[PDB]
This record gives sequence, C-alpha cells and structure tokens, in this order.
Amino acid sequence: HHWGYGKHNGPEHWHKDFPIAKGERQSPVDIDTHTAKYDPSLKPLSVSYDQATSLRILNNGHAFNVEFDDSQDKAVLKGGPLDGTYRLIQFHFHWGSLDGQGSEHTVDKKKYAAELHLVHWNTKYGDVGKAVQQPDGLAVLGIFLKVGSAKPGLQKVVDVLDSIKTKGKSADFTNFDPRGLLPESLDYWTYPGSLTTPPLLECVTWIVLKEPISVSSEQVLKFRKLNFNGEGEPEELMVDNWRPAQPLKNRQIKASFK
Ligand SMILES: NS(=O)(=O)c1ccc(C(=O)NCc2cccc(F)c2F)cc1
Ligand SMILES: [Hg+2]
Ligand SMILES: [Zn+2]
Repeated sequence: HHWGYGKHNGPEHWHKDFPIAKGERQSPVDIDTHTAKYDPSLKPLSVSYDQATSLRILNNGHAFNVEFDDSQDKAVLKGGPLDGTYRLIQFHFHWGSLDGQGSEHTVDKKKYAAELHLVHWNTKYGDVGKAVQQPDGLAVLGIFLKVGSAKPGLQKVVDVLDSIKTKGKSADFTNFDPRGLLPESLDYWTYPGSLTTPPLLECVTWIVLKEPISVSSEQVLKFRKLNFNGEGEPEELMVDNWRPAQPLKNRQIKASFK
C-alpha cells in the first residue's frame, strides 16, 4: 500500500508511484573524496541554534522526527553554499540492523551506523509547502553516526523512544538542544539533491559534514527497538530505514576543505 523499506514496498519499488525516483538529482549519493572539488569560494557554515524550540517527537512509521517551532527565525542555518536564511523544522535519523550499515550517504563506499538529518527550509518561500516546490527550498545537514563512545546529547532522545514505540505515537519533547548533536568541525561536502524518501522532491541543497559523531552501541540499540507498525499490528522492527546511494549523473560534489 503506502511506501516503506521492506521487500515489497522498498526503495526499488518507489519509482512506480514517484517517477522522480529515477530523476537527475536524486539522493543520497556516494561521496568519492578523491573527485570532490575543493571550492575556495564556499563560506563557512553558520549554525545558530541558541534559540531552538523543540516541541515534540513522533514515530511516523519510516522514522522518528523531533519537531521544532519554526514560526520565527529561532534556529537557523546560513552560510556555506546557501543563499538566504533556512529555518530548522525537524531532525530524524536513518539507521541499520547492523553497525556496518545505516547511513544513506557513503564516503568512498563506506557506510556508517546511522545518519542524522537536520531539515531546514528557505524562509523566502514563506512556508515549507512552498519551499519543497523550489530547487533551493530545503537544506539538510547530514551527520554520520559511528559506534564507539556514547553521545551525551543524544541520551534525552534515546530515553523517550519507549513512549513512541509504534506508528502514530508522539510525546512532548521540549527544551532539547540540537547543538549537542554536532561534531567539533563543520567542514563539509555539498551537492544539489533530493529528499531521500517519497515524494523524493529535488529541492535539497545537501550539506554533509566530514566528521562523524560517535554513539554507543547501547544508544544505537534503542533505535532498533522502535516499530514500523502501529499498535495492535504485527511487530516489524524499525531498522534499515535507508535508501541506497543513487547515480551522481551530471553533478559535482564540492568540498569546503582541502
Ligand atoms: N531524509 S531527508 O532529509 O531527505 C527528508 C527530509 C524531510 C522530509 C519531509 O518533510 N517529508 C514529508 C513531505 C515532504 C514534501 C511534501 C509533503 F508533502 C510531505 F509530506 C522527507 C525526507
Ligand atoms: Hg523542488
Ligand atoms: Zn533523512
């Protein structure tokens, strides 16, 4: 019926309902570090999340989103390859059933345990709905998660997963600081792409950070205990909610570092 990540409604089937799946600037892609162009004109990212107002966390089937109040320029992203101000609307993760898979983007074919996506929308468009209809409507900050030492800033997220085990569940999630999920360095790669889930709109400027953050095995394990299904339905563990790398086509991956 609806799309998913299973054998019968997974990524290989999406093109039937969303023709854009075989488009020209689809994501994710493999970042070949030896062919990525170091661009001296790329400016440093400006991540201002000091006034971020998280509101709730919900399991929407597919993944879990932490939503933010984007009624005003509270948490924004500017700089880098971006033009204008982009407001943070939500963040979510993609992870695997095993530590050796989970990320959507790969670096030199290397997959990480998971990938964090901080989704922002261009303010010049007034609302997210309009922004998705534009080639530069969204900017997603992608951060790789590697299994190692626990990330303290991620623990609040992990503790609440129990209350949103199944599809449709949500819980109040206020006062969460997104800054706790950032690596030390903001060096990044960038390329024009798309949403990695249906509708797969090609409205995204991807900003993938070079430095991954580390999370403990216990932290990643809790992600894996979530359910794709809603209460009262057969249990399907929410794992491997990632889309395989797509062809780069006529695109150039630029790097903010040499
Ligand atoms: N993993 S990712 O960062 O690429 C990604 C980010 C956001 C969304 C999203 O907001 N989807 C819902 C959505 C999007 C467009 C139009 C809609 F109607 C809608 F519901 C999907 C994928
Ligand atoms: Hg678009
Ligand atoms: Zn995502």
